Amino acid sequence: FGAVADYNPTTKTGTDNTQAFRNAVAAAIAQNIRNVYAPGGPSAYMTTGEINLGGEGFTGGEGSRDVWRGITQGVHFFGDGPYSTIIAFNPPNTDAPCFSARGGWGTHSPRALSKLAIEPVNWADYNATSSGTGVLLQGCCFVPVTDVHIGRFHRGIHFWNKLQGTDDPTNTFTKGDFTEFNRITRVRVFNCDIDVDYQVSLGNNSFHGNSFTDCMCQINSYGGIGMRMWDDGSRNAIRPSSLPYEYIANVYNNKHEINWFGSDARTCYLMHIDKAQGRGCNGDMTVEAAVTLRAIGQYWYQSFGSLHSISAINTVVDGDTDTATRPVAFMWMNSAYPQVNFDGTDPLLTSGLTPRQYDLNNSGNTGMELLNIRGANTGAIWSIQNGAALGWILGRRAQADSRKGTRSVWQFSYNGEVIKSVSAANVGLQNSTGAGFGMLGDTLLRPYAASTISLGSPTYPFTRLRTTDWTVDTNGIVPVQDGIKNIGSSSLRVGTVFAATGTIN
Amino acid sequence: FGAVADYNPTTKTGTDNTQAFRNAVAAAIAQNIRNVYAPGGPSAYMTTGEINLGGEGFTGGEGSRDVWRGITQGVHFFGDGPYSTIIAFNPPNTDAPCFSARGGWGTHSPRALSKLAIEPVNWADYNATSSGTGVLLQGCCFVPVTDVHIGRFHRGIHFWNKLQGTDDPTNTFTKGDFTEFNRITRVRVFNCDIDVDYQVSLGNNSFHGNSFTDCMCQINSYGGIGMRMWDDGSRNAIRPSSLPYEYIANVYNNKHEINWFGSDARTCYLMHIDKAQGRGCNGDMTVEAAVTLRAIGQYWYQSFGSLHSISAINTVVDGDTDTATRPVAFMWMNSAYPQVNFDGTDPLLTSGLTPRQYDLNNSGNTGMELLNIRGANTGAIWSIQNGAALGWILGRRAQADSRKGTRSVWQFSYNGEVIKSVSAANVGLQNSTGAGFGMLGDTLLRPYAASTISLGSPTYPFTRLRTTDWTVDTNGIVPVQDGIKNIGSSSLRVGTVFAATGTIN
Amino acid sequence: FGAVADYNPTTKTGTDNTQAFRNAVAAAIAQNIRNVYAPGGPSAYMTTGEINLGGEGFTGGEGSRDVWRGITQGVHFFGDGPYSTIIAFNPPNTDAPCFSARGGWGTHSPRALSKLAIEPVNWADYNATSSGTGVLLQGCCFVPVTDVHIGRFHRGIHFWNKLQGTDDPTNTFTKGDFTEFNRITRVRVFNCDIDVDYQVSLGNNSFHGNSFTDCMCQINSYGGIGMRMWDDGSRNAIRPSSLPYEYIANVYNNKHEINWFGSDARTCYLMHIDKAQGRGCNGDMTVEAAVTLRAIGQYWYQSFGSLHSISAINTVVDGDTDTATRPVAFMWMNSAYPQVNFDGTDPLLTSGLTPRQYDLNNSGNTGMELLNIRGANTGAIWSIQNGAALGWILGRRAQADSRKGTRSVWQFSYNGEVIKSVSAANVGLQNSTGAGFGMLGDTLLRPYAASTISLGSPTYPFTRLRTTDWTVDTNGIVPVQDGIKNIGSSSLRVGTVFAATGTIN
Repeated sequence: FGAVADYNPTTKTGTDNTQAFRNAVAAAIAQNIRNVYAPGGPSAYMTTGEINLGGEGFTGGEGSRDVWRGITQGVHFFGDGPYSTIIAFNPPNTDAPCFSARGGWGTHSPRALSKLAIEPVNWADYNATSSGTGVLLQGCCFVPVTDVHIGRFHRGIHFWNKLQGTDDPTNTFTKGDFTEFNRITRVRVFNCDIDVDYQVSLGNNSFHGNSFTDCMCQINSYGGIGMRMWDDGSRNAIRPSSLPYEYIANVYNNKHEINWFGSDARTCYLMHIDKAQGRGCNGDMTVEAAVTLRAIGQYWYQSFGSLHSISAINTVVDGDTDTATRPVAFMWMNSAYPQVNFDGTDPLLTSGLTPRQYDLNNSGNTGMELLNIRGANTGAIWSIQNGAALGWILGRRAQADSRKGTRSVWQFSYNGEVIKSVSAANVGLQNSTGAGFGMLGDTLLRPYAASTISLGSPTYPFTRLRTTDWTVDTNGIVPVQDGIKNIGSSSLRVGTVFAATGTIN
Repeated sequence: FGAVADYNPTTKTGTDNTQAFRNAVAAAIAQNIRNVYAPGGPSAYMTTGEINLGGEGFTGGEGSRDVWRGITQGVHFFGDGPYSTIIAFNPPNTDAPCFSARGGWGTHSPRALSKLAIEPVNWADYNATSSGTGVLLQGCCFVPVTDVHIGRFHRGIHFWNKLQGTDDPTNTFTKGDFTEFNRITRVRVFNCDIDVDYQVSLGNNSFHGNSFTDCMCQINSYGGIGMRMWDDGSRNAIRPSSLPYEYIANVYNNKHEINWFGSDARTCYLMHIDKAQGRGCNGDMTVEAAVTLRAIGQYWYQSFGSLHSISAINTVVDGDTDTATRPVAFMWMNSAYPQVNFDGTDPLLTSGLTPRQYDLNNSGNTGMELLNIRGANTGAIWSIQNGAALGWILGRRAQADSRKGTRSVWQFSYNGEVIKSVSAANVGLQNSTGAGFGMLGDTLLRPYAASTISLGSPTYPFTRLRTTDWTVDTNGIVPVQDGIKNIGSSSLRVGTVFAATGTIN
Repeated sequence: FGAVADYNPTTKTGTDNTQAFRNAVAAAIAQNIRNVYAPGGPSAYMTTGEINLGGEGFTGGEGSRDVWRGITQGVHFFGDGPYSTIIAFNPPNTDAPCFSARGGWGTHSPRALSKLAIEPVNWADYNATSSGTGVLLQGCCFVPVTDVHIGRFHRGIHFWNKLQGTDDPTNTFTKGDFTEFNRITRVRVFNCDIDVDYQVSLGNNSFHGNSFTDCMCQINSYGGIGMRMWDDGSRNAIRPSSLPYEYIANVYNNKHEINWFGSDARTCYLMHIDKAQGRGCNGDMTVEAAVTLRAIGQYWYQSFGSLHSISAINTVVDGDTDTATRPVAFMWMNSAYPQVNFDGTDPLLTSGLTPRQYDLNNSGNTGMELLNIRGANTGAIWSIQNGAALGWILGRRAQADSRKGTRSVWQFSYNGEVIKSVSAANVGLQNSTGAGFGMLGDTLLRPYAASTISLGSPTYPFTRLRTTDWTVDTNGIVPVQDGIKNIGSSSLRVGTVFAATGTIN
C-alpha cells in the first residue's frame, strides 16, 4: 500500500506511512482478512497520524455485530518481533495515540496488536513533559497486546472511558463508554510520564478484567507515575451529584503483575489515585529503587497479590482515607505501606510505635509467628522475638481509625509474671457458672457471688493469714502490736470462750 | 486442499471443509511439516466433522515415538488471529468436537492450536440445551491452546479420560487414558452449557498440570456450569469396588486463573463436583454477578489461590462433606464459602453465629487483625473491632465437624474484666513448679498443694479479712452478730489467752 | 542459505547447518530484518556449533545502541511450532549451547527465540553425565523464550554472569556481566542434569526479573537438579574479600512457576544453593514424586508464592543457616520445609515435637485455625483440634535459633483449668493502676502493693477461713487441735475481750 521504512534518525525525516497503514487496515476490514503484516524493513516506519485498528469511523458505540454476538470491524496488526519492527510516531497533540482501539464494548473484536514498538520521533528530555500515547484502549474488550515495546511518550498504555452514551439526555453516565477485559503480556514501557493510565471523563466506572503479566515499567525519575487511576471530574460539572463513590474509576478484578524500576534520586511516583478505587485486584509486583505511593482523598487500592522491593517505599496521603471501607489506603497480602505511628492515647501503645501486619510467614525474622506442634502431643503457639518488652496484647480498635488508635485491653507480659487489664480496673476470673473471684477498685479482693465462695478447705489449708494488725498461724492468733487490739466489741460481743487454762495471762 | 470460506449465516449453507482439513492434516503429518495454516478468508469455514489434529486413526494408546521420547504424529493448527479466522462447526452429535487431541499420553506431541474460533452453525437458545464440543483433550499432554474463541456449545473445553487400557483384562483402571499438562492461555468461552468439563469414564484419575491463564468464561444464565469435575460411574458397573476415593476425577496441581461472569436472575452455577476432588490447585479467579457452588457428596475443592467477586456467592452441598480430609467443601487463601451457622450446643457460640476465616489482612475492615509493634519496644497484638461483645475466645473443634461445633474453652471478655472458663469449672492459675491457687466447684477457693501456700506476709499484709460472721481488721476481731459466736469449742479448745485487761467486759 | 533438514537418527549423520544458520543470522542483522525462519522440514536440522542470536563477535559489553536506548544487534529465531521443527545439537564441549544470548545488558534487544526444540544428537544415559546447554543467557535482557522444548542436555536453561568488565583493573566485580529480566513461557525441559542454572563467575550478582510461567521440568532421577543457584568462587581467588554476601548469586524478584516431576527411587534433587540467595521471589510450584532441597552453607531461598506436591519432600542443609536474615533455609506462603524438632530445653516443647507454620487456612485439617464471628454478637476465636494436650502456648524465641529453641512462657491448657507460667514463678494479675495479687516463690499469696488490698467486704463476704491450725466460720473461731493453740502472746498481747458469758469454759 505504498508504505516504506526509510526513517532517518539523524534528520528526523522520512516517508509518512500513516495513510498507507490506514489503507491497509481498510482493505483488510473490507475483505474480512482481519490482519495486517508489517515486516522489519531497513529502518522504522514513520507515522504521523493515529491508527484506529478498527477503521476510520469506528470511534464508539456498539460495533457492527454479526449473528454470533461479535464485532466484525477489526484488524490484527502484527510485525516480526518485539524489536524487529520499529514505528517512529510523531503525535499531532498530547493525546494522540500511535495505535488505538475505539468502539464496541461488551463483546470481542478481531482487533489485536503484537510484535512491534511504539517509539517516538522526538525524544523529550526527562526534565520536560512528552506528548503522545503508546497504545490507547477505550470502549474495547478483548484486545490482546503481546510482545511490544513502548518508549518515552506522555502515556504508554491509556485505558479511557471518554464518550458518553448518545441516548442519555438525563445525564446518568451509566450507559456509554467502559473498558474491560484487556490482555497485555510481555510489554515494556520506557520512561513514560504515565506508564499506565486509567482515566474516565464521560463514561462508565468499569475497569474490569484487564490483565498485566510479564511486563516491566520504567518509572520516569523526574516525577513520573508508574500507574495512575483518576477521574478528571468532567461529568461533575454537568451534574454535581455530590456523592463520593458515584464518579470514580472502578479498577476491580484486574491483574497487575508488573516489575517496576524507579529512581533513588528525585522521588519518582509508583501509584497515583485521584477519585478512583482499586478493589479486589491481584498479581505480584516488583519494585527497584525508591518509589512513593500517592493517595489523594479518601480513596484506596486493595489487591490480593503481593509486592516486593529491594528499596524503601514511601507513602503520602492528601486527606483522610475512607476507613469505613478499608483500613489503609494501600493493602496487599504481605504489606500495607501507609503505616502511621500510634496516637498518644494508649498507655502502652505510645507515640513512636508503629503497627505492621503479620506477613503470614515471619519473613522479616523479627515479627511474631504462628506455629503448630506435631508428633504425639499437639498444640498451637504464637511467639515473639526475644527483647519484646510489650509481650502479647489483646487490643481493640474503632471504626474511625483502624490501626492507629488501637486500644490495649489485656497484657500477658514478656516475663510471664502478670496478666494486666491495661485499660480497665477490677479484674478477676470466674468459672463456667460465673462464680469466681477478682479485684474491685484497687482496694478490695472479692468473690463475684456474695457469701458463696470460701477460703480454704480441710483438704487444702492455707497455713496462715497475715494482715496489717493480726496474724493467724501455728503460733496462734496474735496481733502485730502489743495491747491495743481487742477481741470483740462493746456492741458486737463474742459468746463463750473455751480455753484450757481458765485465767488471763 | 479444496477448502473455501463461503459460509452464509442467513441460509446456514456452505462448502463442507472437513475433508479438506483432514487431507491437509494428513499431508502435514506425512511430510513431517507439522503445521497447517488457515487464513481469514471472506467468511467462515464450514466444518461438519471432527478434526483429530493427529490424523485419522490416532484415537488412544501410545503414539508413534521417535528415538527421543516424543510423539511424531501431530499438527500445529493456527490461523490469523483470535477472531480473524472463523470456523462454523455443525456437530453430528452431542459429544462431537470441532477440534480434538486424542492419543499418546506421558510425552509431548507437536499437536497445538491457536488463533481461531470454534463457533456454531446452529445457535441454540439459552433456554434449550446445545450440542457439540469446542475443544476436546483426551490422552494428550502439552497441547497449547492460545488466543482462541469458543461460542455456545454444549462444552467449551472437555478434558476427558475415556478409553481403557487394551492390556487390562482384570479391570484395574490404572493403565490407560489420563490427561495431564495442558496449556490454555487467552481463551474465551461464550455461554456454553459447561465451559470446562473434567470427565473420566474408563481411564485414570489423573488431571495434573493443566493451566488456565488470562481466560474469561461466560456462564450460561439458565443453569449453566462454569466448571464441572465429575465421574460418570461407568467403571463402577464393571467393578463395584465400593471405595470412596478410588473412582474419582483427581484435579490436582492445576492452575485456574479464569474471570467468570454469571447471572443475577436465574441462579447460574459456578462449580459442579460429582465424584471428583480438586486438591492443591492455584490461580486467581474473578466472578461477576451471582453464582453458586454445588458440591455433591463428601467431595471437595481446595486451591492455593484466591477468588474475588463483586456479588453474593451461594453454596449448596448435597451431602456430608468429608471432614476427615478438608474442613469445608470449597477453600481458598481468602475465603471458604460453605459457611454454616454454629450448632446450638456452645453457650457462647449459639445458633445465628457464623464463622469466617481470618482473610490474612483484614480487607473486610470488620474482622480481627494481626499486628507487630516496631521501634524501641516490640510486641504482638491481635485485635478486634469495637462492639465485639464476645471478645477473644480460645476454642476447640472435633474431627467430625471442623467449624460448626466449635467448643469455647477460654474467654477474655471485651471489657477486660473476667477470664472465664466457659466450658469448665474450678479454674485457677499456678506457677512453673505447679503450686498455685484457684477455684473448686463454685464454692471453694483453694491452693493446689495442700498446706503450702500462705495468705499474706509481713512485707505484704492484707489489712482485713471480712467473712459472713467475722471480720478481722484494725478495730480487732469482731463478729457481725452480737453474742452468738464463740471463741473455741467444747471439744476443740484454745490454750492460753494473753490479754492486757484480765477481765471479761 | 544452504540449510537442509536430513538428519538420520539411525546413523547420527547429516548436513551441518551451523554455518547456514550463522550466515542467515548475519544477513538478517546486516539488513535490519531481525528475524530468521526455520521451517519444519522432513527431519531435524543438524547443528554442531553455537548460534549467537546476535551475530559472531557479540559476546559481551554494551551492544550497539541507536538514538533510542536500544540494541540494534539481534535476531528473532522462530520456527513452526513447539515440536514442528527439530534441531539436533552436537555440543563441541560441556558448556556449548545450541542457542545463546550474549552481549548488551541494561536495555532491550531484538534477540528472541520461539517454537522449536533443542534436542541432542547423542542421548546420554541417565546413569552418566551429559554435555551441552539448551539455551544460554548471559549479559542479555528481555530475551523471550516461548513454546520450546529442551531434551537431555547437561543444562537446559543457563543464566550466566561470566565476563568481567574490561575497565575494572582494581577487581571490584561491580561493573560487568549481569543477567536480568528474561521471559520464559511454556518451555519444557526433559531429564537434564541441571534444568535451570543460575551461575556467576566474574560478573555481577544481579539475577532480577527473570520469569518462569507455564513450564514443566523433568528432574533427572540419578541425582538431577531441577534448579541450581551457585557461585563457582572464581572471583574469590582474585580477591579473597572474606565477606559472606559479597560474592553470591542474588536471585531476587524472579518468578518461578514450574511444575516439577521427580523420582521416588533414587533421591533426585529439586533445588541446590551454593553461595547464592533467593530473596523476594514469587510463583506457584508443582512437584510430583519425591524430591529433596539441598542447602550448602548459611544461604537460603525465600518466595512469595506457594508450592504443592503429592509426595514427601525432604530437606538437607550442609551448615548453619543464617538465622539473622531468615528463620529457615526454604520459605513459602504455605510451608517452610526445613522443619527441625525442638531441642531438649523447654519443659513443654520437648524433643520429638516439630514446629510447623500456620498454613493460613487450615488446609491440613489438623492445625489451628483463625475465625471471626459474624451476626449480632462479634468476636475472634483461634482454635485447635481435639486431643491437643498442650493447648495454647505463648512462647518466645532467640535470634540465633528461630523455630527450634522456642521458649514457652504462658500456657492456657486444653481442659481450661489452669493458666500456667511455664518458665517463670510467682505469677499473678493486677489491674490498670498496677495494684493486684499473685504468688511469690511457691509459698506466698501476696498483694502487689503493701497494706492496700483487703480480703472481703461487707457486700461480698467469704463465709469461712480454713488454715492448717485454725478455722473461722459460722461455728466461730476454733483450732484444728485441742488446747495447744493460744490467743495472743506474752510479748504481743491482745487488749480487751468482750464476751457475753464472762467466764472461761
